[PDB]
Amino acid sequence: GYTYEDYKNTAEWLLSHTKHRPQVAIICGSGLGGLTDKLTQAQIFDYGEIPNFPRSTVPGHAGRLVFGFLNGRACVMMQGRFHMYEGYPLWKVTFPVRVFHLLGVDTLVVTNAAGGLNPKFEVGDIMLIRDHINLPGFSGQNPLRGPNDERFGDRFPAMSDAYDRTMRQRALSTWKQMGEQRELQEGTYVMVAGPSFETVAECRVLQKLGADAVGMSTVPEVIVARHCGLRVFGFSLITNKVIMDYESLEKANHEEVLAAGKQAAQKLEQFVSILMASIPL
Amino acid sequence: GYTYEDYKNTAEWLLSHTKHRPQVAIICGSGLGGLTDKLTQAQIFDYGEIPNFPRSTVPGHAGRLVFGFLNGRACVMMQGRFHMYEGYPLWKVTFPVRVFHLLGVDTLVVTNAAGGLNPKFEVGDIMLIRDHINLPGFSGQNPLRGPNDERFGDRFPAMSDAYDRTMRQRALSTWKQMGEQRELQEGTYVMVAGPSFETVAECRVLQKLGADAVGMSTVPEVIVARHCGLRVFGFSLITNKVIMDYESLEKANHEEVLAAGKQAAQKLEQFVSILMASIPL
Amino acid sequence: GYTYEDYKNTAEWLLSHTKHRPQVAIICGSGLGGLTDKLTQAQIFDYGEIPNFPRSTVPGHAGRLVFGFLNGRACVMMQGRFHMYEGYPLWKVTFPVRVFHLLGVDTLVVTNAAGGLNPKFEVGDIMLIRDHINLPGFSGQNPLRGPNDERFGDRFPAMSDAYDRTMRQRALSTWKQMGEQRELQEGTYVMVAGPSFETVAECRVLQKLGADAVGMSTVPEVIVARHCGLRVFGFSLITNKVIMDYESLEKANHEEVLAAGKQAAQKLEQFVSILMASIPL
Ligand SMILES: O=c1[nH]cnc2c(Sc3cccc(Oc4c(F)c(F)c(F)c(F)c4F)c3/C=C/P(=O)(O)O)c[nH]c12
Ligand SMILES: O=c1[nH]cnc2c(Sc3cccc(Oc4c(F)c(F)c(F)c(F)c4F)c3/C=C/P(=O)(O)O)c[nH]c12
Ligand SMILES: O=c1[nH]cnc2c(Sc3cccc(Oc4c(F)c(F)c(F)c(F)c4F)c3/C=C/P(=O)(O)O)c[nH]c12
Ligand code: NA
Ligand code: NA
Ligand code: NA
Repeated sequence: GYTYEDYKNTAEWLLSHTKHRPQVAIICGSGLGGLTDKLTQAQIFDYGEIPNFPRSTVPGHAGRLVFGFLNGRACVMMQGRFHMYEGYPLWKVTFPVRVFHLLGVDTLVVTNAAGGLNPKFEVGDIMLIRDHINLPGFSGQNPLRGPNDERFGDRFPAMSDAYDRTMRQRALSTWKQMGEQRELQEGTYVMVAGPSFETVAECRVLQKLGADAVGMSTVPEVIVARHCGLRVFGFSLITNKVIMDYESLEKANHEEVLAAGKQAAQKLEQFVSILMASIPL
Repeated sequence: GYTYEDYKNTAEWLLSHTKHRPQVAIICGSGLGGLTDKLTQAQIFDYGEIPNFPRSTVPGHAGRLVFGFLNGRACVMMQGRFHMYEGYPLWKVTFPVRVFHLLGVDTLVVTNAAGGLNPKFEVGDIMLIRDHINLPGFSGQNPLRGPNDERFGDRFPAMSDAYDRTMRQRALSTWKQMGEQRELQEGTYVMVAGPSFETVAECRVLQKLGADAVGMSTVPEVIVARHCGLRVFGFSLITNKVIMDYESLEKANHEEVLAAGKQAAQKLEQFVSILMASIPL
Repeated sequence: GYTYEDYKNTAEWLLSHTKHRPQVAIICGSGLGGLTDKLTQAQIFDYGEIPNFPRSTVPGHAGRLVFGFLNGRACVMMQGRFHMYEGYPLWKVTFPVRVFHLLGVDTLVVTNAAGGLNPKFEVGDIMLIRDHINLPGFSGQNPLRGPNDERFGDRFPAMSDAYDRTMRQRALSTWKQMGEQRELQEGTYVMVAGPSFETVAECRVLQKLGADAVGMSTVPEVIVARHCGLRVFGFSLITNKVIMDYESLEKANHEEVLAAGKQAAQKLEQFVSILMASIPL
């Protein structure tokens, strides 16, 4: 739906309107977006102001790019992200990631909320993403579907190495270098489209396929980032333990997700700020 | 594709054209639709007569709403239902369920044919639906995809409690209260899009994911029903045992499905009639 | 997107423009398409020249039908095939198969490249397709989706018998009747949409579902072939072993796929030429 010149046009317009030249793109998950308050020399653009940039549908909170410095790194932050369940085609969801590349961004940090499928996980845990299962991708919902532009990347990119080995180590280390009672989790994120929450039978399916966490975002952005050669790091805030048996009378709800998001707020701003120092130049 | 005012407009037109005020919506599976003959004060509307109502594609049998009384309950019955495989988007397939809600319907009974994946199941068995696996949903084929209307329900409804506990018990009981040689089955229904029948490798996949029965309907209607707060009960007529090995020279066919449907006809009209008395007011 | 008269119009135009009356359709996988050089009385049509025929997107190699004789059989060969990942809807991908039927073709041979999921498989192996797993099909990406035309086939065709028993035997035999050090493999092909290569977690999923090989084609053509009653035989050239662990520093690439394709070239031209003699009349 976008031409190469649409991305270039959007990129140049952003370059013309900020002296900020970002290196790291950060995509904040639902209610982990207070992290814009830690930026310095913060310059804000509402999505509506940016050519070709999809406008958000959520009336409560309209999204924005915030350019700034986080702990030494020249950052662009996406507050309010796009999801399949809102009805965006994946070429709109992942439109920002290609703009970031053309701004000169070389690293993407992606964060999300997720339900715990791994029994060991607890509400409030952070799981680093070692790998993903792209269920939409298997069926044709891949953001690379359509003509490939060699200026962005190959027709057939690999994803076996999607989540940077170096950054995962340098994040386990960084987590030791704090006084955290609870250990830092690591695992496979499965993307489902949503927006409804899984049945018990569905949760059992996702456990058997070997997923540790389930969410409704991230994987499309990761594929497009890797397609054009960005280094990728990400993690999940476990907001809830997915109901895996028919005895329980507890039900997943977005209130849970927000609540866990407010509790983990300070911890996450800290973790992501310190991590900037571990990203090369 | 529909606005809130399209559903309201359709609802009011139906209210203006019948004195019937239904409480229970019943969606009859392929050849379980003789059950309209058990209604009293039956008033029939062809889909074509009803504003905004998708017309059926099947030339042989065009669908209709029948309003009437079944065993004390004010019912609306859907004879002829929509399937993904016919090329309807899921917002058309599940358009009726939202109209039912606005008519004042508070309960949905959904019935379907299905192939047996559980080896214990036999042709002619009835399986109550305890749970579903929404394979289309994982990939983006969820009827809630798009802008959410708070007047219908939440952005992120749970489905872990989709199939009413009370009604499943009150249906096992009701089945005892008859002279049935064969025991009443209970299990997970997996929706696939069809319209072609599964390979042996596919059948093995669906067994490993933990499905008991496989069909091509129902799950989208259930999600939209739950989204706007209807109580949901359903079951499958097992029409065939899915070929699970390469030795067999038997092939699934729609003739099997119809045939099993004619045999189970009297049993199903009876079962669903008696069940009306167990639905609250 | 096509009417019955579009296929008939394309068929008749091909009949009007060649005296060749083909019996066997062959769809050549990526770089197994030198096999057009073994035809005799070869008559070539570029896709662009053929009414209603999708034009290829690949600038390097534009596709063509080659009518000719291979080892006694009146053949039509498709060099350059369509894939979901290029953005074709499945009714375009499988448009040729319906034209073949109306030309009088009664047999389809389909070949593809694939990644090895079965640990026993080695780069350069040939796997006969006993069965498939249609992951896109489960979610709604089935080329039969939409109104069914009884002139092509049934609304609800079976696929449990998709890959001809007789031809698989007559191909194992044919392989003995050569001096091949390496044994001929047999297994389940899983179709995924691509075009990106699987993660380790994804590879593990496809192993657990019981797939031996993974590719991005073939299954839609097979379904439409069976729908209109063609006999179907096919195999995969194993071009690579899918990365199934996080230790490895090897990554799948399309260069691997091409390379394996050049090595297996002579072996495959031979195998498919000899197989013609085993196809009835
Ligand atoms: O058990 C589970 N199954 C499947 N998925 C999940 C998720 S993810 C998720 C679920 C519901 C709402 C969510 O977020 C919003 C929001 F997007 C809203 F717009 C909103 F208004 C809100 F209140 C939310 F909670 C998110 C986050 C989305 P992210 O962008 O971080 O990937 C958490 N738990 C589960
Ligand atoms: O092994 C199996 N695999 C996968 N699916 C199944 C089903 S479901 C199904 C399969 C073929 C035709 C069917 O029904 C029609 C019809 F819809 C027709 F229009 C028609 F003309 C006819 F003859 C049928 F049998 C249905 C019912 C559909 P329902 O609405 O009850 O959910 C039964 N067995 C299997
Ligand atoms: O581990 C794996 N995972 C998933 N899939 C595979 C495949 S299939 C495949 C992967 C990449 C490119 C491919 O082929 C082209 C091409 F289609 C091109 F257009 C091209 F230019 C080229 F260089 C190729 F290699 C094909 C063949 C396609 P076929 O039509 O034979 O089914 C091989 N290995 C794996
Ligand atoms: Na351009
Ligand atoms: Na309106
Ligand atoms: Na016509």
